[PDB]
Amino acid sequence: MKVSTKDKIIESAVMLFNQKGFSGTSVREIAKSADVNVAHISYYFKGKGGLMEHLVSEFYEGYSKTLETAASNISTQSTQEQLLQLVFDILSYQHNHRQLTRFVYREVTIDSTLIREIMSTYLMKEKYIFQLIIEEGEKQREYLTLPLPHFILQLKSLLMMPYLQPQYISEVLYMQPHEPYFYKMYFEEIKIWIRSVFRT
Amino acid sequence: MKVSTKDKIIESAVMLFNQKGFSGTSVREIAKSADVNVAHISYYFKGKGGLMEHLVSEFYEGYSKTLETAASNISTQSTQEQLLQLVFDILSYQHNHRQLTRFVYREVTIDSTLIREIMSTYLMKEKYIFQLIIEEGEKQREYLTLPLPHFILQLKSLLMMPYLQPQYISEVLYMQPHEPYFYKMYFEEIKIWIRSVFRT
Repeated sequence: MKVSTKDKIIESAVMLFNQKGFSGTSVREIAKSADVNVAHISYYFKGKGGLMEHLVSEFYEGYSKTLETAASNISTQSTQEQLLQLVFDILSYQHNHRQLTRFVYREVTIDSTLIREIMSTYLMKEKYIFQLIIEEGEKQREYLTLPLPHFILQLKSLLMMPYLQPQYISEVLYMQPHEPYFYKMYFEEIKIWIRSVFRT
Repeated sequence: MKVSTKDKIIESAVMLFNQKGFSGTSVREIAKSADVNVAHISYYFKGKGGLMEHLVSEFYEGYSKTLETAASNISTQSTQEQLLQLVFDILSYQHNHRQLTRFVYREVTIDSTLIREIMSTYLMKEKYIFQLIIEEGEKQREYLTLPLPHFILQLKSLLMMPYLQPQYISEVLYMQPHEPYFYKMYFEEIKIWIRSVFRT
């Protein structure tokens, strides 16, 4: 029904952290845009850094939920249709949090013990799930034509492009540079790519 | 010999725009770090936005110089060793301006008529040079196994990774996440990639 004061603060911090930078916005502007007293921010978050760490911690835990539920489907089906489901889920998760996603990938500062540690956690988990998926892929004659870290780097870099230089994506779907990003359309393009690096 | 006052200002703006954001730093902090009066900044650059546009205009014109001198070698040799030279030049240019490069690719704001127009220029030039290189590539039985916008998107996204999530690059060279970025090492990895999307 009604949005909690803590949620109002978060919603507002995402929107301004994404517009100006982290160092660009202040607790005061965040409060005024959330129509709450400044005291609420310090009470729930300690301050700007702590508000950032909450936003970054939230993003990566939502991201690794998609990873974990791909681990919980290693049975269901073939490992390439497995992988396509996980790519689809990330493209969708990225878009559903697009303001948060853009900020997390671009924010110029970041680095903050806690954040260096949130990131390390997600990367070890991401690495591990992709071996599992690729391992049971070899309990069937579906094999990567790439080492695993090579595959992950090209995947991760393609997944980030919508939030950095989307125009190149517009160009491959339209030979035009300024069409809006539709992630379901992009998925088709990544799928073709994924298919081209499996051999039977 | 001695660094010009205008250069002192630029050097300082690059270093702080890269540390905090654009909206994070002020003309006052830029002046103090350059040991020049604030008046010099307004005189040469109008202000923070105008200083940014100078830094972004400089980055892309240095980038398209590497593109233009690859156009001026369509004669010299084979189009894949052509392409490898251009990739090498960009990796090197990116690193030689690494503080500038990181800021240009990550800065959360940007967009400013002028900048929307600097970007459009470079992208049309980049697109055009890559057709030339790939066209004379077909006056010899060296062909892309990818459409041209697909090739450019994957190349451009691999070229940007050192300034966004370098750890994935460390992992492919070392199976370790925190080694320093050596662009000459990365070039070898992109070269293998480039080779895998040409057919004879």
